Order: sequence, then C-alpha cells, then structure tokens
Amino acid sequence: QLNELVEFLHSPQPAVRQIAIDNLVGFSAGPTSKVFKNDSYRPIKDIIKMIMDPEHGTRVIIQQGVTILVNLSEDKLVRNIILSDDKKFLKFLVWKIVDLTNPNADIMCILLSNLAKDDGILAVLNIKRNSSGEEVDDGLKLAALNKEVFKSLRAMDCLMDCFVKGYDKKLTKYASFNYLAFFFADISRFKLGRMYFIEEQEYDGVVPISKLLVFTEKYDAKVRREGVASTIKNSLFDSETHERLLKDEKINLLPYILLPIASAKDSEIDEEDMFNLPDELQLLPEDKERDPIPAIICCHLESILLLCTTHAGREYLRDKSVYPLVRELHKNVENEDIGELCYRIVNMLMRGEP
Repeated sequence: QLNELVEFLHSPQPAVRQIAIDNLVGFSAGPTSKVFKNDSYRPIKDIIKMIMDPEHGTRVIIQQGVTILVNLSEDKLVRNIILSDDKKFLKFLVWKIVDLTNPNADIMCILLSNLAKDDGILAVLNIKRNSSGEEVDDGLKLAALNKEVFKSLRAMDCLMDCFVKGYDKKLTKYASFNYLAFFFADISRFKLGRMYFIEEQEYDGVVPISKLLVFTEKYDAKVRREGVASTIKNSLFDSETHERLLKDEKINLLPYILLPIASAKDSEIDEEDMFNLPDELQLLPEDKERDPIPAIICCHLESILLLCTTHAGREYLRDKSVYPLVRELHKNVENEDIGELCYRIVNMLMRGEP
C-alpha cells in the first residue's frame, strides 16, 4: 500500500512526484519508515534526486525531502546511501548550506551532523570549488558565494565561517547554524578531522579551534556549547600536540576550558592562587556561574584530564591555578560523575616529573 506510493517518487511527472513526497513525509518518522528502504533503498535515491533537481526542487519539496532524510538518517545503512551512492549530494549539501538565501539551511545542517557519524563524511575536507562565482561542478549549479563573507574556496572553511559568524541569525534570517557544532564534534573524532581543527589554515591564517572557543560561554545555545565542548576534547587526542596548543597565545585555549567550571559565588580561592589564574578568570562578574549542564562540564574536565597526560601540560595547568578551580568545583557541585573526574584530575596534578 505504501509500497505503491513510494514508487511514484521516481515517476516521470513532477506533479506526481510532488504529491507522492507530500503524502510520504509523515510516514518517515514512525515504524512505517521501512518502506523507504524498499528495492535497495530506491526511495532514498529518488528523494535525493528530487532535492538536487535545479528545475523542480522547490523550497517545499527540498524541505520535505530533507525532513525525510533527517528522520531516516538514524539508520547507518541509509547514511551509506546518502554519502556513497551519489557523491554529488554531499557537495550539493554543504554548498547549499553556505548559500545565505537558502531557507532550508538549518534543517540541512541537522542532516549534515547526522551524516558525520560515518567516516565517509571526511570527503568534506577535500570539497572545494574553482571560483567564488556561479559555477557548474559535476552537473551541479553551485550558487555564487558571498565574497564579502567567504574568503575561502574550501567547503570546510565556509562551514566554519557560517558557524562562527552566523549565530543569532547574523548572516541569514533563516538560520543560526547551531547544529554545525555537532558536525564539528563528530568529524573531529577522526584523525584527519582532528588535524583540520589544530592546524593553521591558509584562507585566514588561524587555527580553527580558536574560533570556536568563544561559544563555550554561550548560555542561550546549549547545542553550540555541547558540540564545541566535544570538538575541543577530540582535538586534544594526541598528547604530543598539547605543549604547542597550550602555549600558542593567539589560540589561548585554557581559559575557555576553565570559564564554564568557574563561579563568582561559593568559590573560595586564595589571593595567591587567584593571581595565577588566566586573565579571563580574574575579576569575574558577581553573577558569573558555572555551566548548569553536567555532561558539558564533564566534557571540559575530560579535556583538562587529557592535558594532564604530559608533564609539560601538568606544569602549565598547575601554574595557571587549575587545581584550586577543580577543587571548588568538587566542593560545590554534588554530581557523582563530575566528582569522579575532579579527583582523577587531582590524581594527575599530584605526580611530578618522570
């Protein structure tokens, strides 16, 4: 019955396809979503084709198709089809996200973050275009880049720009790009993805991880705080990079890891210890409080714990009064998980040189 309806997704007639997807989008959330996997995931492939169609891919059809893909993207076998069956779709997806006229950019960011669970997403690191004007690439009509906003020709650089500059609808009335945080979080799990965030990029000469740090304190957007916290943690996977990253003053990593676990009230720290805190941790507002979400805090402690792997790192953290900060977190926040991590950090800061 639904089997009959999905087949019309590859009808030759646009108006039939339109009626088909309009009636199917509702059935893509529940148990009934098995129908989209018929005939070796033919309906998925059809929907992907409808979305990319320059002529018949209207605003509504794109919104419906992407909504379907988002729902089905929970299944890993579907994510395979979306990424590997047709390589154009990923190119289509990332470039339509940076098109600041696209009203479906946000819901597409969600799809992108879901696809980032599979290592096939690493293809985004190589996606580039030849010029910033309206261009044809492998049969795709790429819209022209906003040259004022986007100085790069690489997609990863443009997605970064959208995230960093596009919060609170500063670039588009349609999107804030919050879920690109989860995209960065998931892609940074992979080695090649981690290498993007901790290495200086040519197009603007900065290490990308530094551009994310400011959102650690954005308390009206927990998705951005969650994603950024994980991205920092993943970026610190290799301990041989820690000395470089901690001591690079134009990155300035540590203060933005510590601010979320710092509080103005309830925290008792000596004048002597307070003098050794980073500048940003000094003279805090009186209403300054810790991140209320424990999972985010734990993620930050995991990062601090990673930075305790190396003697040079531990020396740096001890010199910046990380121990008093972790002590007062342990005292004032009764949560078992946070507590465990606090004493794990102290265990590491306790040991000397090997």
